[PDB]
Amino acid sequence: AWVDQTPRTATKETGESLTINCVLRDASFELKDTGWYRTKLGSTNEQSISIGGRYVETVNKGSKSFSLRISDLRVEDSGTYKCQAFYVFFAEDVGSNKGAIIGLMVGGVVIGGEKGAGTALTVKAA
Repeated sequence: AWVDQTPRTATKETGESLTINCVLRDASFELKDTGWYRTKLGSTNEQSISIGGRYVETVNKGSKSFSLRISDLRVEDSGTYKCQAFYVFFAEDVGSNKGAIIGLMVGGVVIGGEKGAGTALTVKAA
């Protein structure tokens, strides 16, 4: 499995919008949930993005794809954005274990996460 995140880089004018697309590729498991994150330019810590307002998400579990559209971009939006696909697998299913471990549910079910490679956004001054 891997998550294919596009575009890898983007430059936008202030006021415009950005769509980022992610698809969970080569995965035997289903897309159970999604997450979005960003790291502001000149910062090192990644914060989560709450869906709503300027951030609208579209999820198609059938094709294991998901997208985020960020509207009304400003300079302070510049930074790196990442998506994460969440899923489940059994403790001994080694084929499914290469993602991060998010939790462990009793009954031997592990919660896994695969992140996209990132989108580096530059939004230009007005």
